[PDB]
Amino acid sequence: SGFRKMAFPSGKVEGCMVQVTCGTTTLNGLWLDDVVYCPRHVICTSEDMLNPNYEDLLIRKSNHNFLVQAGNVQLRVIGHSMQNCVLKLKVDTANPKTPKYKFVRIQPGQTFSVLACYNGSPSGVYQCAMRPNFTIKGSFLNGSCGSVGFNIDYDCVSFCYMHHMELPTGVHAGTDLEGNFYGPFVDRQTAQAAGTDTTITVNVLAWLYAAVINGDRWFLNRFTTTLNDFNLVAMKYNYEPLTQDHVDILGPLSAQTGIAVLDMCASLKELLQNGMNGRTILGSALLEDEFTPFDVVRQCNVATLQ
Amino acid sequence: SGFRKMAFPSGKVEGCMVQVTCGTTTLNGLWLDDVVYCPRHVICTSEDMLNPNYEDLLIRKSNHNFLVQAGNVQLRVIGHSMQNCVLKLKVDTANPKTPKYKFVRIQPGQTFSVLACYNGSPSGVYQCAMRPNFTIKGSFLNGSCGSVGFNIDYDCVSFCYMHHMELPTGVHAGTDLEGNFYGPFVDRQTAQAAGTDTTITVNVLAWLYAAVINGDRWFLNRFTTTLNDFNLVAMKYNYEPLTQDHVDILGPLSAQTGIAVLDMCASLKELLQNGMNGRTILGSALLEDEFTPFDVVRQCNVATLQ
Ligand code: NA
Repeated sequence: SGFRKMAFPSGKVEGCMVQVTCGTTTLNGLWLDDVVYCPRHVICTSEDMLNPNYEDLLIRKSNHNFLVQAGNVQLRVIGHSMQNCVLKLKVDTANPKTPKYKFVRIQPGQTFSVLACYNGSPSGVYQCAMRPNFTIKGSFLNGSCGSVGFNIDYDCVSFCYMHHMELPTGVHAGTDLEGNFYGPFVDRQTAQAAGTDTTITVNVLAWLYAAVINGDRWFLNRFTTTLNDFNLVAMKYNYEPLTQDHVDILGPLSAQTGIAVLDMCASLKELLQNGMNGRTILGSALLEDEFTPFDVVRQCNVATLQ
Repeated sequence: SGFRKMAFPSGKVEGCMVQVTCGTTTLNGLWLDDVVYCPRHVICTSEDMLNPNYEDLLIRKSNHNFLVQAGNVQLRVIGHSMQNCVLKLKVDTANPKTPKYKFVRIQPGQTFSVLACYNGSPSGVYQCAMRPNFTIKGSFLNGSCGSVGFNIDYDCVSFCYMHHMELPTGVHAGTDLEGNFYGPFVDRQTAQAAGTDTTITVNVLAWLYAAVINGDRWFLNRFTTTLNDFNLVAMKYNYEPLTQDHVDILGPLSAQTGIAVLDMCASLKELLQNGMNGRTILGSALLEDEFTPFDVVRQCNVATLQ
């Protein structure tokens, strides 16, 4: 029993974290086989960051300008190139601790584990969801750039996020490992215009099912609604529309509890309209939206048949 | 910026987790040097669990009754002994991945990372706090026994918790790595109600300081309180007493913000008497008590002088 925000065990990723220094800037990089991946703004001076000509800045650099440290050992850089906002440093040594891995681009609403690093050294691990406005609500200090987000899918590490920036509102922005930003953001010091954030409805419903599986049932009502009526109410509360695909992926949880998805929607509608009665659900006084249906299935052992 | 429940990176502990099987019971063990530590109730049948005499149960066991698997590799058991509620299995091979480590017994209010494991395989990682009633509000399923809690001090893993049991209320209980339970609990199927859980006041104050450092200030007021008048209020709401030692450990945060501890206590007194009136603090609608003063110092970069 119990329900907690849980991250993947981070060991396979820890063995890939290195420190990258260029000039006086130090941040983290990801060493997979004979390539280190890191944010390209490691090459910028303060002046460059106001209006960076990255293509010209990278040409001006030489391999000897990149200091790559893997624990106590310096790795020799023997080539460099750029893919969108990620710098790729070729090193003369392949990482023997490279895990089976893939680079994936996640969708809003999806969750992943963040390995926060400083000075090439892993510091903490926490679960995050990609917000509908493509930001993440993380905890990061200076030196965290290059920290990565990932999921473990069977025997493979699926890297989905590289940290690049904190917006002035205190939320975070980054790229996939092909160097493309999530959201309309750029790696420079300039106005960055995040969309209004919204609540991830399918995840809230998943978490209400987790509550029921754990015996927290007070908020259930016997009513059921239509998908269209639910969406009319929920969008007044800045919730994302619920789609038939969302209904379908909640199916394992509706099966386990015997509570139809549109019956749970009517329970959520009443919570939004009338509030949480001064009560908690799974230890929270607010509706939680950073747990996906699969996060709930895995933590509650829902997928067994007996 | 940001404030998140964060666990330590788990890799140093992942390298120590093994599977231990006795009869048809399988659970997890912790392999350090040439010893594997696990809950002693791995030797019990269903009948035994109702009323075990562990010394007598262990006399009839031989080294060959213990199957220890590290990956797809069996470890030869060459001795077995019991220390309080932990079984120690001597194996013929020292774990080459043993980190620097120590065994510590933590206090209520203290936080630690849990590496939840199944079949000797790490599954997820999360932060939790020891409750004043010596229970932990964890997330554990059948097969999690043997999972461990820990803190890291740069290079040293301080092991503080081994998981043994879920009470019928859904909370968890376990031992330190010397086998002594936290709290009045026993490794037997028998009634064992936990004491009343109370709120960890010093941690709530630390979290209010985290909020101020992150820009949430709406709850600060011009009221003042003595320590005793604060405790007279807090105890009415099942908060632990705040002592002068707690006031001192909040020193770094009262220094960073310029807000005296007793002035923050006056803010807490008003929140307790009146609620938050439709507001949130650091994204929560309740007063959070599972972050220690040092958790706040570390995420909020408080321990620098410039
Ligand atoms: Na309903």
